[PDB]
Amino acid sequence: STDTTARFLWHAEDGDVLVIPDTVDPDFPGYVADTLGIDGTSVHVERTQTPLSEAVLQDPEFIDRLAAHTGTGAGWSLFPCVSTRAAAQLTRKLNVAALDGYEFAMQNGIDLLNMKSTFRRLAAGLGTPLTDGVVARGPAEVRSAIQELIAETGMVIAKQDRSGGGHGNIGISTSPESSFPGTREVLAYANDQLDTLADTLWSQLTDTQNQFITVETYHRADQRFFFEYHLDGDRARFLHSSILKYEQLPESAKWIGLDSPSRSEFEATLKPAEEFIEMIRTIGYRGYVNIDGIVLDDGRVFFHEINARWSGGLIYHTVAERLLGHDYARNNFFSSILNVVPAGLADLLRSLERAGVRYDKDSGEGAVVLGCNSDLGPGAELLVFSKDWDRLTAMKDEIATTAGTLS
Amino acid sequence: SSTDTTARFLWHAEDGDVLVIPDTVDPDFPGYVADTLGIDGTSVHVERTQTPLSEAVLQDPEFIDRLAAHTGTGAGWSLFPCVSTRAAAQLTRKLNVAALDGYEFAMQNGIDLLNMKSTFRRLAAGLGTPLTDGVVARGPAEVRSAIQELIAETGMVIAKQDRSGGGHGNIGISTSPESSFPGTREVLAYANDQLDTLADTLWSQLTDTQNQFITVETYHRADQRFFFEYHLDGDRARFLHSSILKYEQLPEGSGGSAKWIGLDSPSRSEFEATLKPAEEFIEMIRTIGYRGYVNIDGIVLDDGRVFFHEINARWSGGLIYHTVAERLLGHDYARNNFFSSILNVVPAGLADLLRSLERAGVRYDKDSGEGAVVLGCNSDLGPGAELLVFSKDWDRLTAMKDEIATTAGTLS
Ligand SMILES: Nc1ncnc2c1ncn2[C@@H]1O[C@H](COP(=O)(O)OP(=O)(O)NP(=O)(O)O)[C@@H](O)[C@H]1O
Ligand SMILES: Nc1ncnc2c1ncn2[C@@H]1O[C@H](COP(=O)(O)OP(=O)(O)NP(=O)(O)O)[C@@H](O)[C@H]1O
Ligand SMILES: Nc1ncnc2c1ncn2[C@@H]1O[C@H](COP(=O)(O)O)[C@@H](O)[C@H]1O
Repeated sequence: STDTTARFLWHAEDGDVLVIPDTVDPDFPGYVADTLGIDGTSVHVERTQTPLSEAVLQDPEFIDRLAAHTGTGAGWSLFPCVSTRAAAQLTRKLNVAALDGYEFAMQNGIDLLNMKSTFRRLAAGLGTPLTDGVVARGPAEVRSAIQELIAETGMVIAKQDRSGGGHGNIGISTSPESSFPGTREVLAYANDQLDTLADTLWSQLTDTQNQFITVETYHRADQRFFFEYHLDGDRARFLHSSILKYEQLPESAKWIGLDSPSRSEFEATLKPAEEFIEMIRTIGYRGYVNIDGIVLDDGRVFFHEINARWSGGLIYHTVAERLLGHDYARNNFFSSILNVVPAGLADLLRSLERAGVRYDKDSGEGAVVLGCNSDLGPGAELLVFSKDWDRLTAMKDEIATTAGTLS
Repeated sequence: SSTDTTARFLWHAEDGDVLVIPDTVDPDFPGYVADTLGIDGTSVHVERTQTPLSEAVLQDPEFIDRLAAHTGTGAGWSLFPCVSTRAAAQLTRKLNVAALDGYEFAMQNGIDLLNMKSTFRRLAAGLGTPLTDGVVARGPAEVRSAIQELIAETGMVIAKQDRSGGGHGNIGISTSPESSFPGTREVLAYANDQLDTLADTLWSQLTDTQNQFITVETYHRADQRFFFEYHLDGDRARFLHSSILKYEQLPEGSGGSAKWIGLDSPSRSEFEATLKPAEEFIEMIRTIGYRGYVNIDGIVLDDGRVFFHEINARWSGGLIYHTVAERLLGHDYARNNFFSSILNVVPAGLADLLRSLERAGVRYDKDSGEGAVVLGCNSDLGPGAELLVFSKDWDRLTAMKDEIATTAGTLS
């Protein structure tokens, strides 16, 4: 059915392999490879019918599947989303390019990072800015932390320690007309019931491996942004910045898309995030990492986490650079729609044509398909380009009109 | 009415200080220390708590008030905590005492993220710090394949609790009895046909709710078992001392574990391959932001290889040794001096213990800066009473030691 993984096909060059647990719209590779201007027939897709997990990566059936392509391993490398211990061993076993930071990974190092607990710890000691927070160690400590952090704003967040996308986050409100981007539920504050309120907070966001909870002052932000980086033994190249776009608030806020150069890239954001990033470079992580953060109306800057993995808009950025150019951000803007009424790639391309906004190499304007049927923003996932923000906004509203969204 | 293991830290005391102990001090022991030290004894007080120094007590309103009574308005005062927990940092605030350096780091129990064995394997492996082959084991099957792969090189694997200390969480695995395992509690023979339950025996006993990691490593025989202690501030990571870790000598018996019995300081393990890597590792943890005392353990191989085992963001053991050394012989004491502790003297009343040294001819002579001093009269630090011996000469100091063992007996 779904093709939420097909999107990573845009990372592809001649000779490459993609691995998906999903399906591909039969047309989606040729289309992607025609757009990317590469030899479709020189590009492979190896499907599993079960999720892409550690067990798979260790599984030699799985392993020899890849060894068919890599054969000797010479001139082959692995391009993992999460530089896991199995992923390193997979480079070991295939005789493939050694993973960078191999040893950090072999000690499951990339899993200390990708904890919200580790983040605050690291950012307190370093001085990187943080909302007032507590790394909760149990329901008792969860109860106190809300009794204090509720007061500045009337708003508080509770994050499961290992999690992504805003999925392990519950908010705490003193006002039903407060909206919480990056939460799942939102529960109302209640002085007379907080022992019970931290209970439901404990049981829902802790398990056997995760016994730390974070609880922060939630702040209403004027800019919800993040920065994605690439790391090696020499440097951390700043890759890009984007905007976490939310909605579901009419008078809780679900994620809906990403937007191109963030309107948030000054020193007070770049410099503290860059310093933190390098310290992580120092402790060993080799690869892509991104740092979430906000900017407030008054001006205070805050950071939430690093995820040592593909930001999830890395694909957006790759696409832009492969279509528009290394420096694309200077004169271009991209933006992403989800919940587009899904359909065949053919039926998708026609509405984009019927709307007048299909990607068009001449202008550098228009939209491309990253999935006809995905779960991430359940719908078809599009990416749209424009030298002009206002044009981009019209083009999207057309794709609404012509192709159809779901509410 | 029991152990005085806490009483050793009276030797940090200066004028007007307060030491907090859950313990029992020989009622003569304070005055002996201040005396030997030269402090105004009636200035230093000792506040006995009837419970361990738990986070709840640091937060106990009566405990803090009883601390306020001495701290006054905080002005002049600082906290001198072994472990900069969160409750520690919060104490300095409600007593108006000077802020704990690294406050925010502490406020996030950073200290606790450090101090995990798994953490150390991770950071060092990322940094480059020499490690022994090993694995952060997420479960018992992992433990199985680790013991299976890691047993060969030396025939000895070690297995440790993620958050523990004093060699209490380390379980040895041996393919031969006649294995000496410094830094472990028990040693188990590795059979092939019982590597199954081996692995789940270790898993079940070295984990709990809050710990789902077990460290598994190649255990090496070693020319020297050392560590280096540092002090940390915003400006500099500060080298304090190096020290030799002394473990029990087993009569080549089918027992494996060698208990820890003492500490020799001006160590013979300070060169390029131990210092500089350790240096690099310690600076980064200053980058991440720990503030205070920390130490890094390590071994040097018969063939000259080096490996580091862990850091502890807290007082090492030998910090009181080093301290007292500084206070009695001076800052740059390691140039011309040596010291060595003892853990297993027959415990005794202070007067008697002081008789023995005199009888042995080695009670610390202020005039010559030579001889021994009591650190506790009945401590459970390993064995029993703890003493610390000084000399400008290595052989003389040893000769003083067995004099003491002859004179005051030992619990071996
Ligand atoms: N776990 C511990 N065991 C024993 N003593 C401890 C422990 N943790 C802290 N202490 C003692 O607690 C005291 C902390 O010092 P504190 O109570 O703040 O006043 P002070 O520093 O001694 N006096 P001053 O700094 O000169 O004004 C020191 O005596 C430490 O030795
Ligand atoms: N893999 C190993 N190979 C060889 N010797 C080891 C190994 N691991 C530990 N040791 C030795 O055993 C001791 C055990 O201490 P360690 O492994 O650092 O944990 P620990 O008990 O927490 N140390 P500490 O808290 O300072 O008492 C070390 O000081 C070394 O002497
Ligand atoms: N833990 C994971 N989370 C998300 N995607 C994953 C994960 N593991 C594997 N994948 C998929 O497998 C590829 C990268 O593998 P990995 O490095 O294990 O994330 C991408 O196609 C991902 O969609």
